[PDB]
Amino acid sequence: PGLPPGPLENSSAKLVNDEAHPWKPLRPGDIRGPCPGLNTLASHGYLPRNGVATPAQIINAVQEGFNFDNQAAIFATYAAHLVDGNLITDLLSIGRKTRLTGPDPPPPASVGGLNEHGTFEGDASMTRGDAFFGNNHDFNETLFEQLVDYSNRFGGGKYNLTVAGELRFKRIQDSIATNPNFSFVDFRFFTAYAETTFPANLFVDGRRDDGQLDMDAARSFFQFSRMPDDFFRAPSPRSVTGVEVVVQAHPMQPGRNVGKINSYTVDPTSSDFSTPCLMYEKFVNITVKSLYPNPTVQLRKALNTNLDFLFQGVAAVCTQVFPYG
Ligand code: HEM
Ligand SMILES: *[C@@H]1O[C@H](CO)[C@@H](O)[C@H](O)[C@H]1NC(C)=O
Ligand SMILES: *[C@@H]1O[C@H](CO)[C@@H](O)[C@H](O)[C@H]1NC(C)=O
Ligand SMILES: *[C@@H]1O[C@H](CO)[C@@H](O)[C@H](O)[C@H]1NC(C)=O
Ligand SMILES: [Mg+2]
Repeated sequence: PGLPPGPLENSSAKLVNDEAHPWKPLRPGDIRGPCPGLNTLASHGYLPRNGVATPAQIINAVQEGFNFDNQAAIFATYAAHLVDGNLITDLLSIGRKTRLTGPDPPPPASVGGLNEHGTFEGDASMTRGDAFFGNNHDFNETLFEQLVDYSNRFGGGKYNLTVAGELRFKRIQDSIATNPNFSFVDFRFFTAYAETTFPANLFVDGRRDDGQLDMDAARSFFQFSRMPDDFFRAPSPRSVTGVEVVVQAHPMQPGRNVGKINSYTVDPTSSDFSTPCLMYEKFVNITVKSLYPNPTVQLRKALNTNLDFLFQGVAAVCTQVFPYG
């Protein structure tokens, strides 16, 4: 494993849809997944265009192409790699499971790519459906039209944090009413709120950086993995700034439906925004450990290295935990 890249030496706004990074359509076999950010980076060649990359490639791409901040890039990338990537080959698919990540570790590890439900990906996504409905990764036109509708009703036609606050809650209520397996606890509880800020913070041209995303740009990223022509990245590093506005609109407790629709039951063992270090500890002690309960020597070494890297991204002042000693 390579060391996590450091922050950008020069984090100014600049043209990122440039001659060295043209958009190209998918070739047969090219993988795209539930993340429009990574999808766009792959479709512009900031990441390998086949959608399989190393963690260091992913961190460099999100920083260079979008100005995602270093700590957020490290946390998200190593969390995804630990639960969805191949720790021996250092490869992660940004979408479906593929033999391109190499020989698989033993069960119960899945190495299922970012499409794997319940590890990183989860319910109440904005433009992707819940896994229970058949497809947790492809762009959904009905769901995007609802994002456009909420942008028209709360953002004057643009997506901003006010729209994020309303749409986030709508998608939660929709999942409670229709997905008997809806889960909204721990890691997904955090990412569901965080990801609603990214279109306002990172898909808005950095020469404006006004938090107002137009629907042409929104469709370009969410559906076609394509930067607008002449797109300038954000003018400074960021990730979740403004997530407080989304939470404040409709504060929620972590929980899940319990096998039936309209059965949302709070989980008092879940972490929440008052316990960010618990989210990290449960991710390592329960999610990662459940995939790798008794690893052999080479896997244990790779796990420990990637867990050290994950810890570098932990933003709360937290204590590191060591599931393999
Ligand atoms: C740094 C590494 C990253 C990783 C590992 C990652 C991974 C993911 C995954 C697995 C999802 C699916 C969560 C869900 O079920 O909705 C997701 C969603 C999302 N990501 Fe990323 N991502 C990263 C960076 C970024 C960046 C840099 C951007 C923007 C420039 C971005 C924008 C988004 C958005 C907007 C969503 C929500 C999609 C939706 O709900 O319709 N991500 N990401
Ligand atoms: C998209 O989402 C809508 C609304 O949840 C759902 O009815 C539909 O089956 C999904 N799939 C496609 C391919 O549109
Ligand atoms: C979103 O846009 C609406 C309409 O322009 C505005 O009232 C609201 O303050 C905006 N929210 C932001 C910028 O967070
Ligand atoms: C995680 O495991 C460590 C021991 O490795 C323990 O000290 C810590 O309390 C655990 N955290 C949880 C279960 O949240
Ligand atoms: Mg999802």
